Amino acid sequence: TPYQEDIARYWNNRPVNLRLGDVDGLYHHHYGIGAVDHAALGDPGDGGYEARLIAELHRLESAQAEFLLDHLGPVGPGDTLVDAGCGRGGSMVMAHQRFGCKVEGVTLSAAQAEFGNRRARELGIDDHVRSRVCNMLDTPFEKGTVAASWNNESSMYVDLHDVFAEHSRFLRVGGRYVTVTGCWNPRYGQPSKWVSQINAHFECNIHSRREYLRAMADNRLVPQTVVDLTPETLPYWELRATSSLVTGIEEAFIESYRDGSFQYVLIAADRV
Amino acid sequence: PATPYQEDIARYWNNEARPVNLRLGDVDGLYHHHYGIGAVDHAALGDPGYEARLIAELHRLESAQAEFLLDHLGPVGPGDTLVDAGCGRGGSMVMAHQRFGCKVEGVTLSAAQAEFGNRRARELGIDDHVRSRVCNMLDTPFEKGTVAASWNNESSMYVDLHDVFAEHSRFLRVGGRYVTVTGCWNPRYGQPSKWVSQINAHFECNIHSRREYLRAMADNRLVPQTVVDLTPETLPYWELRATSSLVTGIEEAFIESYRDGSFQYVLIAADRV
Amino acid sequence: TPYQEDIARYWNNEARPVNLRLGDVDGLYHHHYGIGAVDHAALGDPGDGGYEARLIAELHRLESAQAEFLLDHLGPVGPGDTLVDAGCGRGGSMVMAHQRFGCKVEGVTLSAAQAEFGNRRARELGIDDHVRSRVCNMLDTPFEKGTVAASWNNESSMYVDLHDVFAEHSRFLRVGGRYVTVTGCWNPRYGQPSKWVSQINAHFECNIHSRREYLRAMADNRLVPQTVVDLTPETLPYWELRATSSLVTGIEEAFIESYRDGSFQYVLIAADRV
Amino acid sequence: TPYQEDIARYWNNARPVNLRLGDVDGLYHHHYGIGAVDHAALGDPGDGGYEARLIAELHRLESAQAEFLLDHLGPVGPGDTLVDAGCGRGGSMVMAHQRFGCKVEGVTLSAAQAEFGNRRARELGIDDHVRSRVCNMLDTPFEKGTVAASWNNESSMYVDLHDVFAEHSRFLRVGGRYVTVTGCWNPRYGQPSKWVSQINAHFECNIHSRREYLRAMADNRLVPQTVVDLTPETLPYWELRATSSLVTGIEEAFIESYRDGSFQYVLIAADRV
Amino acid sequence: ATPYQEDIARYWNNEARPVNLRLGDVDGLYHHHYGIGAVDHAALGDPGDGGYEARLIAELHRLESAQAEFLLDHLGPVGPGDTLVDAGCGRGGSMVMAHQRFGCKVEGVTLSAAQAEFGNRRARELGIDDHVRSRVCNMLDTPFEKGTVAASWNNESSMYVDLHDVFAEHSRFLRVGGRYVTVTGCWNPRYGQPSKWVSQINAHFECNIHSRREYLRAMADNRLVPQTVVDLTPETLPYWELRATSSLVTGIEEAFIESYRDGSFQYVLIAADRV
Amino acid sequence: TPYQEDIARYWNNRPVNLRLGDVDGLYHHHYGIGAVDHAALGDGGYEARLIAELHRLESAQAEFLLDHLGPVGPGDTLVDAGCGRGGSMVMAHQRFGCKVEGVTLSAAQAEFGNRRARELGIDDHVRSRVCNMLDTPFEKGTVAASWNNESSMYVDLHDVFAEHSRFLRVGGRYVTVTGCWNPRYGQPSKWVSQINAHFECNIHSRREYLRAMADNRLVPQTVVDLTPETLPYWELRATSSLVTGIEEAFIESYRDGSFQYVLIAADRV
Ligand SMILES: Nc1ncnc2c1ncn2[C@@H]1O[C@H](C[C@@H](N)CC[C@H](N)C(=O)O)[C@@H](O)[C@H]1O
Ligand SMILES: Nc1ncnc2c1ncn2[C@@H]1O[C@H](C[C@@H](N)CC[C@H](N)C(=O)O)[C@@H](O)[C@H]1O
Ligand SMILES: Nc1ncnc2c1ncn2[C@@H]1O[C@H](C[C@@H](N)CC[C@H](N)C(=O)O)[C@@H](O)[C@H]1O
Ligand SMILES: Nc1ncnc2c1ncn2[C@@H]1O[C@H](C[C@@H](N)CC[C@H](N)C(=O)O)[C@@H](O)[C@H]1O
Ligand SMILES: Nc1ncnc2c1ncn2[C@@H]1O[C@H](C[C@@H](N)CC[C@H](N)C(=O)O)[C@@H](O)[C@H]1O
Ligand SMILES: Nc1ncnc2c1ncn2[C@@H]1O[C@H](C[C@@H](N)CC[C@H](N)C(=O)O)[C@@H](O)[C@H]1O
Ligand SMILES: CC(C)=CCC/C(C)=C/COP(=O)(O)OP(=O)(O)O
Ligand SMILES: CC(C)=CCC/C(C)=C/COP(=O)(O)OP(=O)(O)O
Ligand SMILES: CC(C)=CCC/C(C)=C/COP(=O)(O)OP(=O)(O)O
Ligand SMILES: CC(C)=CCC/C(C)=C/COP(=O)(O)OP(=O)(O)O
Ligand SMILES: CC(C)=CCC/C(C)=C/COP(=O)(O)OP(=O)(O)O
Ligand SMILES: CC(C)=CCC/C(C)=C\COP(=O)(O)OP(=O)(O)O
Ligand SMILES: [Mg+2]
Ligand SMILES: [Mg+2]
Ligand SMILES: [Mg+2]
Ligand SMILES: [Mg+2]
Ligand SMILES: [Mg+2]
Ligand SMILES: [Mg+2]
Repeated sequence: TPYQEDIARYWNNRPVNLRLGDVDGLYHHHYGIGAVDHAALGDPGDGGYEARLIAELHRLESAQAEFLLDHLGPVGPGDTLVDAGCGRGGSMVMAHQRFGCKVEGVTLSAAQAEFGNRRARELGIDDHVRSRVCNMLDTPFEKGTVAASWNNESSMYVDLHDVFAEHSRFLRVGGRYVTVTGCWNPRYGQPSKWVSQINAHFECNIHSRREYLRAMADNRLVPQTVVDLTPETLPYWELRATSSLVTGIEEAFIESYRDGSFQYVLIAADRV
Repeated sequence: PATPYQEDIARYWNNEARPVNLRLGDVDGLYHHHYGIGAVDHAALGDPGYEARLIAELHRLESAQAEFLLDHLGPVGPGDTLVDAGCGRGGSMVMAHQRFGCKVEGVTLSAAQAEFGNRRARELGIDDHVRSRVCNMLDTPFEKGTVAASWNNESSMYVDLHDVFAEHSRFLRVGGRYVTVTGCWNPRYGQPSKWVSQINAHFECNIHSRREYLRAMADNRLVPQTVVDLTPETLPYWELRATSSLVTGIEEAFIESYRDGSFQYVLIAADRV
Repeated sequence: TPYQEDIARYWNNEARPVNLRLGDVDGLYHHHYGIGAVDHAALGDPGDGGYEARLIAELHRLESAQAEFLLDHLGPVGPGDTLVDAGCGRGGSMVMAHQRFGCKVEGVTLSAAQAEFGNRRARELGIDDHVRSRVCNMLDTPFEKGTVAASWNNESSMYVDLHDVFAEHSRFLRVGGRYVTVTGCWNPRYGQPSKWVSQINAHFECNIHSRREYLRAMADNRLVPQTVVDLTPETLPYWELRATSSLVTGIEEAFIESYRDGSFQYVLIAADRV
Repeated sequence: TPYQEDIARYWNNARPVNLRLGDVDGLYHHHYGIGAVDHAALGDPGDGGYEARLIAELHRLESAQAEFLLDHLGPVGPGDTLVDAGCGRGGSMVMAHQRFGCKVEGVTLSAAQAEFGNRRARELGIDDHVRSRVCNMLDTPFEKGTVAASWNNESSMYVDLHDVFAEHSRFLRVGGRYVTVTGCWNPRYGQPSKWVSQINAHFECNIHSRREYLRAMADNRLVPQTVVDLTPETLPYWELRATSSLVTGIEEAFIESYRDGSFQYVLIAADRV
Repeated sequence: ATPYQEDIARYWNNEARPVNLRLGDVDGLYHHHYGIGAVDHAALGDPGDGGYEARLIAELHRLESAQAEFLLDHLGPVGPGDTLVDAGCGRGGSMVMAHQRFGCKVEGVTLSAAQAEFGNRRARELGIDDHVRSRVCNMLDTPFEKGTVAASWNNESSMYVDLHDVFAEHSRFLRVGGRYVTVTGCWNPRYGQPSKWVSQINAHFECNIHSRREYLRAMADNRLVPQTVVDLTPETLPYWELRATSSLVTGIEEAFIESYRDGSFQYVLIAADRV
Repeated sequence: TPYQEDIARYWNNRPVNLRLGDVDGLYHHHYGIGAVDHAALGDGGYEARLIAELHRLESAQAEFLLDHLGPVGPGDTLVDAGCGRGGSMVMAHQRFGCKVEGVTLSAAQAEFGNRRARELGIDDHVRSRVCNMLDTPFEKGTVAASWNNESSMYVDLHDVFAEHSRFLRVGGRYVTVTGCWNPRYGQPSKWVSQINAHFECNIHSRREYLRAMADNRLVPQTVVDLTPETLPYWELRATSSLVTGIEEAFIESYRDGSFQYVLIAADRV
């Protein structure tokens, strides 16, 4: 909990995030994947370059969010979805618009919760999409009532075994769990300074790919897909590294992705 | 002669050389005892109006997946050593060497397949790099952490997952890479469907669930880097083979099980942590 | 579930004479096999018209014999105790159990047909208020924690995951309670499942486990075996006799042969809920 | 080891209730018996040679269980090797050899018992097949999977179950057979009753629960083939011994604990998978 | 429910040993453990006095209340709103001290209906019966709700149950971040196996002593991370040697003293956090 | 291994360390415990006296560690996982007169250790060598006692304890002084993460230490929190000029209890 408060007294308090959500209305708090489109990007000497760069970055960010939903498997309007650490509800809205089902979000930031519902009412879907302040480790959802859940870059803030144990609980048998995250590669040995820098920067705790796989195995979660998206997210960062929205953590990511001490992966497992 | 089962599973491959695996291995010289992946080039194939071209197409797909497997062995130099658990006739071994120019140690229960492999190995003039030998993949002679990469290309249904991965984990160097292409019944389905059981009775093997594969690896310091379902890629191969005359009579079991999702063809590449 | 949905359809139909014509002479319809020597006396000679009629009786006797043998390992059980039958079939064992202990006997099966058949026959005996079968997955039963005095799996554990099934029994089973199971498992001493075993799996569309899995699964679920006996020699007679009858289903060989070379074995395990 | 040290003390030190029985067959056993008592040929207290007949009866029952144990070692030829963890004076070892004519390696902590065993072994002219040696059953010199069958006849209460079974599992050949006759407190009872604790304090040992035995075996690739409770078979032995004059003063603890079911005498025969 | 406990309950439903009651009278606090800390021989003047034995009982009781106090020192911060649990509370000696020191709720649990009533009886006298309460119940299956207990402990009562099951329970009703403490005697795994001395103690109290190894592993398997692990053998030795010369002797003094000497048995204290 | 190269580099490549080693002759790469000799310290050559005080505290904890190695004769062998420059190794030998095998990833530290070892004329008893503490050459159960003095944050707990448990004799003694984030706090606080990024290491939770030992036949005999004892050391070092810039992270984390300095001595069961 003492750490939980650290996270709450954090997210309840950037440009590189809001200005992008300002274009679509979809506010994301994760990273992008995909080939940069230097077509619509234009050159650095145009009256509205930075404006086009923000659009490109946001596109990539919405791109991975969409990519995540592709692994939630078949899901009808009667099913319920859970978003552990939903942020401002960006992914939640997309999910609903795409499946027209119930989407329950959960976050530690009362600010993010309200922001999500606020934006939810505007779209007139507040009765299907709802964010609430709650710890993803102890959620109110009943056993096996959720068709699919996921963690889009929010698993570095909690204990893997405990979090997957929860998902496994409220997740229906045969249900689908997905997660996009950054984990230090066990093949490298131990967390490199780069990774530690990212932890100190976001005040989180990155896990190894080994922990992710073992944690899932110990919680009746059998991976159906395990793909390394590092090559897909590299473009996003290198582009963001040249912008002015830079937060100062770009190097840590780019470098760690380069030497392979850190990796961006996606895992979709079944609730067996 | 480890166990009574491995006596039958050994006598099997020692006394069984079907046309569907030889006639194909003939076109190249590389003999394969597994299945293929990828789309079918019907253009260059033509219609049944041919059989010689069909064998080439089937063989292409089979060599295609073998190549696909090697793509997941990661970087490997001429100084590294590779192990092939249940190498069969050495098809994959030859390709591996030609592609990396390193040592390739194969291991099989069939003395026939072993000799066949080395025989063909001498012809290519690589017998001093590529070598097959009669031995149980569960108790191999390779020393601890001396192997750069190993794999199981459709041969893990003949042994206990924990024991086999435990062995690989042993002789495999820290940071090494392990890969495996296999067919496992989907735990999402519940239990092995009749189709799967039919395949077991046909090949006298024991197919595992995707759950066992993942847990077994986790219990043996094997962290999966890639886990892809190749069912959609292998379907074409079977449907085509189903129309040929090389048919062995197990085509239906595969096609059907792949269809209803009770059985799946997957590829897993994990690191030796 | 997709798999279980398959076993439901399988049994909803069935109607094998080798199974009904035997439970007719008693009302105790069993869907398992039998142990014990053969009473060739009451058997007689094949050159008789009522021979087949006597063969069915003999086979049924052996089948009811093992069912009785199973109950012998449930330990002391009074009229106030509750018993569970994972995969009860038509209720053959359930009726015997009640008649023998006069207690509650809750059965559970995937076949709605078998369920109704069981209750139907249950009302005839006038015990429907003590013996009841219901359509439900033995892996997720409605019985409350530690309220069951004893439960068992009479040839039905090949249709589910051992850890999950024993975990359930361990749940609703009272501390100190007794669990029993009669099943066929491939002997790990042999190495791997022989073709014979695989043939049996494909035939019944099931999934036989190794004796190793049974023991480990129980150990991981607070189930300590009190008795572990190999009944292969006791069930052999049953099969060899059935192999000569006309009720033959075509899987007789697989069993006989696998039992012979020791790749497959018929065992009974009775463990305590620690 | 400090424990083993003083467990060796005990053993380097001759109960009449032990030697006097073994002096009738040359079969020096150090355990208890099973089987119903033959009152007829036993005798009536109203006679002189009664006690002499009682010793014979008790010894018979003790050799009876030893024989019963060997019945669970499965097939074993003259070429096979057997191990006796905590062999005592070699009683069971001699019987084993005479019955299978194979190598029988014994191991004990008591140098006295070792020499006694070999001494008696030379007399029978089998010292080149049957041999006892001072060594800890937890760290034996036998090579991996070279033993056809091993066992613990009332000697597992002196060591850690996981470690001891781990050892047996090591030197035991795959498919080999392990057997053990012992007394363990029934987990069904809850915890060790005073009776059991009294037995521990008496023999300076550490009785385990039936739960530990089963779990320990499962964790060491030992799958039980047979698990039978011999309490009813050993009761007669004790009740008879309770009336004799060889009484050591621990008879009650056993009889009572067997009665209330807090303690049980069981036999377990498992395969080395 | 269960043969064994069925006994333990019967066992304690008799008790009445003077080496317990005469020592609990001097103060009003009725303990059922042993003491720690050096002995004040000076306070035990002219052995040839009608008051020596009276002073010896006071000294022994002091040492016994001393360790009880020492245990509470490891319960960490605890306010009047928190709830504490005493697995195998005995007559409530430690419970009363705990409350007087923290003024919070103290739930005790024992198998002896006699000890339970005695505890509440004495609890009403102090006028704290609405905060301190003992009840007949198995510490392995307690009625307390999940994570509602701020701190719990086992003061020499863990030898009567299965470590994994008991710690699993504590871990259940114990709040996340909560504190668990336990003072007990366990045979040192460094010695090998339970020496006769230990077995004698088991047969004497009809219990089942565990190894320090089981304690540590059992806790690790139940989300209980030890913050402190101290061997109090040297601190409890004085208590026994003194008690060995008294007339309250129960006949188990030697087993303890000797086992503590050769190191086959040890008196330890463990304070872990509920992670 | 790739990570090992990083750490190797780190060490092959400070004054606050060697300066203090100049006085006694012992070179420690850890920290100190115990109260400060506030009086006899100062308020001209103040800095010279401050270095002596800091070094005293550092040698103090090193000594404190050896106190938990239990009885050890001249015939016994000791292992120092991540020995650094051999400071603790020398003290150990001078105190027990036995064999002291050290192991480090830095060839520089290894040679420095042996160099200094020859000067004291004990090179035939005390020896440092370049090797990974996870895969040491020592034979099974031949070591009487081993330890990790602030070096366990550079390796996997299960693997490292598994090794110690291997070469360590049954009944042997293992000790370790380290900093671990308190699981009671929840997760690693920024302070801890800052320390990781600073030393390029990976701090573990007290939970991992205890579980890892339990899984490797290592039963803790003593578990004491030395945070209050090491606080003085840091606050004093925070005012000196040897400051490396990581002082705050430590002091603060120790304060809010998100990070703790503990000592664990377990037996090889
Ligand atoms: N323990 C926790 N319980 C619930 N939510 C948390 C917890 N820790 C962090 N979070 C939230 O997880 C989210 C992580 C963010 N990167 C947002 C992820 C979100 N999927 C998005 O795409 O925006 C933030 O809202 C954090 O506040
Ligand atoms: N237990 C075993 N140990 C070693 N080899 C085995 C074992 N079981 C089966 N095999 C061999 O593994 C191979 C399985 C075949 N499907 C061939 C696979 C081979 N990788 C190929 O693609 O040609 C055959 O050579 C089997 O004889
Ligand atoms: N998952 C399941 N849940 C409930 N019942 C099942 C399940 N799987 C199989 N069964 C039933 O288990 C029974 C197995 C049969 N051999 C009957 C066993 C029964 N004890 C008897 O001897 O009559 C059948 O009724 C199956 O339908
Ligand atoms: N750690 C040990 N290693 C080897 N033997 C032991 C050990 N501890 C006890 N023993 C022996 O275990 C034996 C137990 C006796 N009851 C003899 C058993 C023997 N199987 C018999 O049938 O007589 C004694 O000879 C002990 O010396
Ligand atoms: N299974 C059990 N469940 C609950 N309490 C038990 C159980 N077994 C023993 N006890 C209690 O353990 C207690 C141990 C006694 N030494 C009292 C300890 C108590 N902390 C005291 O200081 O008095 C006894 O009061 C027993 O009643
Ligand atoms: N894999 C490794 N094998 C051996 N040593 C290592 C390894 N990783 C890190 N280290 C050592 O970790 C040590 C950390 C130092 N603080 C040790 C100081 C030492 N305990 C002393 O007080 O002198 C460095 O000296 C490294 O040499
Ligand atoms: C997909 C699965 C589960 C494969 C198991 C391994 C196996 C029996 C290979 C045989 O291939 P083959 O090429 O030697 O024989 P076939 O003639 O059938 O191609
Ligand atoms: C140990 C093994 C292999 C058990 C098989 C369990 C099973 C499916 C029994 C059905 O018997 P049944 O009596 O209903 O059908 P049949 O009489 O035709 O065999
Ligand atoms: C748990 C069990 C059965 C322990 C028995 C230990 C034992 C055999 C002790 C002495 O040998 P002995 O039994 O030959 O001597 P005695 O018959 O005089 O007790
Ligand atoms: C240290 C160990 C193993 C204790 C277990 C036995 C126990 C609960 C003693 C305390 O009770 P008590 O104080 O009433 O007993 P006694 O009358 O001997 O003081
Ligand atoms: C969690 C903790 C405390 C880990 C220890 C990290 C470490 C190597 C400290 C000593 O460094 P050093 O002595 O080489 O340099 P410094 O002068 O900073 O102590
Ligand atoms: C993948 C990892 C380790 C994430 C940890 C940080 C986090 C939860 C979000 C970062 O994106 P953001 O949009 O919320 O913040 P920013 O884009 O400003 O970095
Ligand atoms: Mg962003
Ligand atoms: Mg082929
Ligand atoms: Mg039938
Ligand atoms: Mg005797
Ligand atoms: Mg007392
Ligand atoms: Mg320093």
